[PDB]
Amino acid sequence: QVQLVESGGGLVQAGGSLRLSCAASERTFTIYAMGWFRQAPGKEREFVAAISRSGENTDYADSVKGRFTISRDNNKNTISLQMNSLKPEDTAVYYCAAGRAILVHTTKKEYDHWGQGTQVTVSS
Repeated sequence: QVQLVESGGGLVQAGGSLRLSCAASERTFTIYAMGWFRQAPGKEREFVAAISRSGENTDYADSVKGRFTISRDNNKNTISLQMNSLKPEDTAVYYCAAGRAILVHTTKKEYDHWGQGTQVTVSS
């Protein structure tokens, strides 16, 4: 079983950037496809971005395409979310997620493991 730890959230002004990171358990790191989701006030959780086991393939929600970039470090057992041109509607708890994938280049939308979250608040 895998554990997941998000970091890097905080309070930022609209137009700013933030970089989130997610640490995942070392011994199983590369068995899991990984992703980011977020849950804004009053809303269901929303898929944000996904990355394959290999780190070579990615997928994004239309709401963040071009502003957010997901990356993976298979040296250090992390994934990252670079968030640029932030807007108030990006305010949410951001969750890292993991799920087994048979192939190394597959991205997932459904995940069975997720972190406690990191809070992101974008003010104007």
